Amino acid sequence: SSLKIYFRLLGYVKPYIGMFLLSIVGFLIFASTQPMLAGILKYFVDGLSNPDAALFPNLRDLHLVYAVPLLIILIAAWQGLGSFLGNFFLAKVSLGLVHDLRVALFNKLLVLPNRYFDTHSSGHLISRITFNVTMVTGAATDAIKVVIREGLTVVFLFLYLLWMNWKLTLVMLAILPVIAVMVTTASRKFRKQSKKIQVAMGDVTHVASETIQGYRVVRSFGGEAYEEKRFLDASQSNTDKQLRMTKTGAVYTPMLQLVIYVAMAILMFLVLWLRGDASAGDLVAYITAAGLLPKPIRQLSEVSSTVQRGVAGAESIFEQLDEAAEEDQGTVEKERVSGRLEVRNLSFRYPGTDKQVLDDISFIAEPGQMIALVGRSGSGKSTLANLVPRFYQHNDGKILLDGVEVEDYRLRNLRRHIALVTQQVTLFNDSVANNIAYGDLAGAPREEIERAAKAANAKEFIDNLPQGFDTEVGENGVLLSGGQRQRLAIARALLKDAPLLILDEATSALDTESERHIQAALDEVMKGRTTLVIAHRLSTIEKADLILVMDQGQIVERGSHAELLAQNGHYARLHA
Amino acid sequence: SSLKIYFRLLGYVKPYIGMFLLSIVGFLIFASTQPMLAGILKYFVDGLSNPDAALFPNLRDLHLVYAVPLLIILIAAWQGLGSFLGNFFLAKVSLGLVHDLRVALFNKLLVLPNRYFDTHSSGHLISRITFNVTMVTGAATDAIKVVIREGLTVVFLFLYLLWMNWKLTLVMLAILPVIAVMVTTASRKFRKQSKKIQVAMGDVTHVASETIQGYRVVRSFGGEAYEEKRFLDASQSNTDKQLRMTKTGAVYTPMLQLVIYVAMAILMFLVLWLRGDASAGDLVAYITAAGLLPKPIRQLSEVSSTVQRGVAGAESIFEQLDEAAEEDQGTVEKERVSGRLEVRNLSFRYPGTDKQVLDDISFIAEPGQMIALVGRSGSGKSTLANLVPRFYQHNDGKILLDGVEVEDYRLRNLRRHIALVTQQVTLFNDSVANNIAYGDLAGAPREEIERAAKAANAKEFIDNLPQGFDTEVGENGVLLSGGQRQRLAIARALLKDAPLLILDEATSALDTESERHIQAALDEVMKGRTTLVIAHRLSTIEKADLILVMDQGQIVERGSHAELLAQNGHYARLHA
Ligand SMILES: [Zn+2]
Ligand SMILES: [Zn+2]
Ligand SMILES: [Zn+2]
Ligand SMILES: [Zn+2]
Ligand SMILES: [Zn+2]
Ligand SMILES: [Zn+2]
Repeated sequence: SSLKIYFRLLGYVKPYIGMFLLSIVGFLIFASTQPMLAGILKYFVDGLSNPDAALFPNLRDLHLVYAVPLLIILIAAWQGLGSFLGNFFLAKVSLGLVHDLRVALFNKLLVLPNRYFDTHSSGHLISRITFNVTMVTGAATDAIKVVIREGLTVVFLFLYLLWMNWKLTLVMLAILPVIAVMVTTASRKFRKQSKKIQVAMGDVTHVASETIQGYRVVRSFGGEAYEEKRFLDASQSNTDKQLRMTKTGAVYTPMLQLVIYVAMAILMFLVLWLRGDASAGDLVAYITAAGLLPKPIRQLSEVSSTVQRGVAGAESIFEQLDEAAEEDQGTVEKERVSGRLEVRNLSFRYPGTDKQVLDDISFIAEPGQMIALVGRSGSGKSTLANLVPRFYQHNDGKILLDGVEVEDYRLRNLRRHIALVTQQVTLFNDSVANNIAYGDLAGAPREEIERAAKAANAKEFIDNLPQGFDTEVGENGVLLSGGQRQRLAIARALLKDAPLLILDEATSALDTESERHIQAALDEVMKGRTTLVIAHRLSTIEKADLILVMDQGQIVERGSHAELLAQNGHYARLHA
Repeated sequence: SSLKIYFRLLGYVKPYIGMFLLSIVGFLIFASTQPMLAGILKYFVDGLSNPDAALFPNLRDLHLVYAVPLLIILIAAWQGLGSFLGNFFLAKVSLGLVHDLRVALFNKLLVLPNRYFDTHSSGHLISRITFNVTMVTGAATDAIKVVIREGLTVVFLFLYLLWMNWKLTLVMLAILPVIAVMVTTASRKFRKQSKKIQVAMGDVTHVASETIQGYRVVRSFGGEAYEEKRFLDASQSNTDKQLRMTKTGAVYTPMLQLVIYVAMAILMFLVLWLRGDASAGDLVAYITAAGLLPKPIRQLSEVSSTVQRGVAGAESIFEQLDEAAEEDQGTVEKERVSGRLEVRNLSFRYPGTDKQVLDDISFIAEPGQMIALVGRSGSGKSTLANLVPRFYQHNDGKILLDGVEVEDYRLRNLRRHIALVTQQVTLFNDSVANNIAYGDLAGAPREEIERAAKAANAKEFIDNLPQGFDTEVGENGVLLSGGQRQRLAIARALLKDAPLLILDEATSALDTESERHIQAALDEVMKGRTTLVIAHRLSTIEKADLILVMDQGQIVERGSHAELLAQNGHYARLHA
């Protein structure tokens, strides 16, 4: 939980270096006014005795009665300029870093591997690009402003005190070592407590996420009591840990102030006891300047905890940015491909496991040919179909599309040549038309969109919708039925005319007649495409050119409907 | 965007009223020290002339040389006590309100209607109970601390100035009207800009949510460019709007400080010009106290924007808490029910629509009877089955369970008597056993859990898992296959032995043989339960006692397999 993680933020402050320099200049101006405001008291005291005296004798008329009031205004304006220049330009830099960090994180998500999204929950990932960035940057920005403003102020004040009387200033200098030791001890405590508070807050988020995501299960199978108890315990821990940090700071700041004022007391005793020929105004200015030291130290003490509290978020932000991305070392970029797909001795095991999902799988697909896949509820049908789009990296075997290994193709170009209907249908919260035409096919004419819907036997329900093809499907298509959502997904794939079309159980939520209207229209456009089908209903794959039956990651049988039935094996048992 | 929303927070500060009073007492102590620190300068100046003078003549020996230094220490300790009492106890109250608000929001989610979760996205809801609460409460807490501390400090200082010389203090009093006008104008700007920044931030979250949730669609159908462009535009708007608010504050604070110092300049001119018989120390103390006014006003000016920035979140937090909950005015709470379910002239239309999903539906179910439902990809099969658990409220018709309308049953008791397998399988990120036994059936012996798994034809794959029944399924069961996940859900329902069992397409992701092993075990425990089945495979419902075919929300045919086939209607066409 070191604060060194903040050093990484500097890489994003390079383009804003010039603006940051201006902020320092403004803070310098503001800091310089603080000693000036103390010095004017010297002349004011002298003026009280003799207001007719002239402030400058070598102007050369302006008496203290008018000069001292005038200087007050000028110093105030000078301080105001520094305040605006420092606060405005520093915020420019801060907001720029927020924008850069957010954009970088979002782009990283678009390139991270599927496993990352698989392991982490959506609530985890969204919090990083909406709240963590703001909190981390805000804490750092406040710290920078205080350290620059209060550090300069202290430096200027000490320099002024040293100029007036270096001997007495030594007393104030001796407190600096004491303050440093106290700051060190407090920081050690803050970091430890910050670790604890961090883990507790994460548990709170986890209980909430598990509930806002599986509300239906909680309602139906009970568990409101179980879930409420978990959240209560989690929240209690976070509050207790957070209070523990407050108590430490509530004693930390007062102690340091006491040290300063104890030292100030000593200094005043010396001035009152061992008084020289110094004028009363000289002494008043010195004491006044010393009294302007406690304020900056208090502000620094307060930020000492804020920095230690934002480190946790920075660690997570700078972890996703360092996460490894999908391997895309290929260069080949063909405009179009014939559609021939060949797999040769392909064996895969999910990363972080020891089970061989698939082993020694070989099959050749040619344009205009239909390939069907059947299995036993987990034979690896969905795993093999997710290796062609290179969603998961394969190490053994060779997957070749149009004669070139899928690895040699640039990820974007390869995925452009393949259209896939995943088993889990997912629909954005937008119009039916916008969902049917997303990304590459975006902007397609309405006529083409409607044509694809007709093929998916979707136009009928889409037309009866309240606003036609412009109706909003709702969040994840909740406003639509399960089979209706599946048909919309089929339409999206049909619109993206690609040489290879993969469909993984695209008729699971459709009846026997609606599924027929889809297979009766897919066979008329199968001549210019290579079709891969993974289905459990042994009725839409009878006309497939080649049918592959898998059993525990191995292809046990090959052939067609007639040959497979004649063999009287796994296919014969499954068909019955 | 009024700040009046914060007034609602007061309802949660009632239990912490006592601690809040102590915080005020501490802040009073701290504020009282500020004028004291200025007054000591009067005696210090007098001491410079005559340190042998006694501070108290009526003690009665302690000279200024020792008394003045001693008082400095005592004031510092007094200030320290007030600081701890104010800062610690105020934080106690603040953290308590955070805990209360979070707990209330979580419990509200457990009672909100399904439509709410349906419309709002998970990212929206999770942000309210993790970040918005912290931000809103933190902003209010900082504001309260500053207004209490700086308001008191200003009051004490003005009282001291009035005591020393009321006539001159009038000059400082005249600036108060000017400051008030400036604060009013600035707040009007802040609120308007805060509205704009709020909407922009929401758009940023929305683009992120649509991406962290549909990453697979973005990868497969392109759209990385489309999505990145959207996020960039959204982030640009937020940054620009946020900067607009910074510039206003960067001019707001310096102007107010200039007003104060201009007034201070006038006061000093008067003292220097029209000097009476007042001692130099008296005048020095007065000027010193006046110079302690600019600091508090600056801090108040800074918080003037922070409050206006947290209002947006408070509006959302206090909106969910006001959202209407599910109607649960029933009182009946039976321990067990026979399982007879009767629907009489039930007609439903989803709230906010004009389409009649279902109309004039009547059917009677008895214990030990099997009821099957068939339809045409959206006839309303899933809508009718979600009215028995009272997920959606019905207005026309009567749904009676065991002779009592489902409305008269307490929601918890009614849902305890019904076991449902939804079409969308959802699994928590925990062990297989913990998912199979969740909520009411939690703590069941391992033997019972395994028995249920055997019935769902799940033990076979569960045993072959790395850690057996203790393996973690992963987030939403990603580590498990689709059919495997469905079988786990079936097991959960089987464990929760209930009089009524509803299954909506529980074999969509299963093959013809695995589905047979489930129907061969479900028929042996169907005598003591009432089963409702909504399936598209016309092979597991042939043995159903009554089969109901729906067509656009109306039951068109009734009977059994033989009678329905003889009729040669919708069932005959669908079966083929
Ligand atoms: Zn995560
Ligand atoms: Zn989690
Ligand atoms: Zn699958
Ligand atoms: Zn929402
Ligand atoms: Zn949204
Ligand atoms: Zn349905």
